[PDB]
Amino acid sequence: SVTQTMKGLDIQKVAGTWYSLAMAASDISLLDAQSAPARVYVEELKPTPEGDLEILLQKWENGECAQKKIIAEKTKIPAVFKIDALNENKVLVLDTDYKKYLLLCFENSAEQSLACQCLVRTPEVDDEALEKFDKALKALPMHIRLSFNPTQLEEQCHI
Amino acid sequence: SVTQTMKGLDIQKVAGTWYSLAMAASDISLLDAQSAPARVYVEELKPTPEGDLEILLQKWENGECAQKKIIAEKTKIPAVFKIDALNENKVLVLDTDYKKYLLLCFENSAEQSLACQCLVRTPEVDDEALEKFDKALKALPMHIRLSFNPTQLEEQCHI
Ligand SMILES: CN(C)CCCN1c2ccccc2Sc2ccc(Cl)cc21
Ligand SMILES: CN(C)CCCN1c2ccccc2Sc2ccc(Cl)cc21
Repeated sequence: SVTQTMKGLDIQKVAGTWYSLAMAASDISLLDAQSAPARVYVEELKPTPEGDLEILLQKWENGECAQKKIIAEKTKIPAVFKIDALNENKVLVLDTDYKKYLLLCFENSAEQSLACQCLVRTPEVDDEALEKFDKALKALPMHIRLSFNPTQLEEQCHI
Repeated sequence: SVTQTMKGLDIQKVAGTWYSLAMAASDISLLDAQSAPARVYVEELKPTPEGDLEILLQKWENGECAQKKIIAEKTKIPAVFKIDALNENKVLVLDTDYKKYLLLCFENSAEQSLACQCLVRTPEVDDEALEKFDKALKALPMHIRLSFNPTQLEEQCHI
């Protein structure tokens, strides 16, 4: 369970282009296949004026790379947003420098499905951002991790 | 490319029961699906009197958990065995204490497919054996890692 958040977060400053450089999850089944439920590739983060967080992403669904937009609503905690659905889902922002890397996790309640990503601003392998990611995950019950190469990061659905 | 071998290896002492507690590989495609080519679950290591290494394992193939045996022949290097096939495949033993953990890698030539496992003697999560595994992998170009839980380790094909 995630007890690492970004103190002092300014969300407006996370807007723009992102790349899902690596991903990790609590169960193998969340990331194993091409259409696994947590295999989501972030494209853009779009904070709303009201301080909500629109997420633009790609997902492989029935043989193809589909585009999706979801909205995570603000909460009392600056680093935590809620996607109301069949479940209470939370987006947690763990850490960021705004200009290079952002670590975030998604979690529901059930047991608890948890997936986290290291997002970066450019199609480049950032070893320092990846160290910070592994550091964060040491405290979490993860059983699968994937990372993409720069070629893949320029393809839809990282193919 | 693997430049970590077990100095002083006595193979005869690796015989018996093993469990594939974690696995890592150079390409996502080698481990991603249930029937991915490197998704192999070790059952037993059986050194031959002549110093070859028989490997008993399970593999999910066309909807089912199949049993297989393969033979890796000795070489001039005690820690390196060869499986002659369509490719020159090597089994490399990186480290072991014989009684708890064994790290090993499999590699071919092409680019180079590489997969490594942390094997343990019991259906138990060995954090020290897993630290040694991550340490070993730091030097290798891995892009997917999986680890199993004790329930899974007692099921065929870790289902
Ligand atoms: C789009 N939908 C298939 C998944 C949305 C919810 N979602 C999520 C929620 C709870 C646990 C794990 C995940 S994976 C994930 C990765 C990226 C994003 Cl942006 C959202 C999620
Ligand atoms: C049985 N066959 C599907 C795979 C045999 C060769 N094999 C292998 C070789 C070169 C690169 C990667 C691998 S994965 C693997 C994992 C365990 C074992 Cl024991 C062997 C292998």
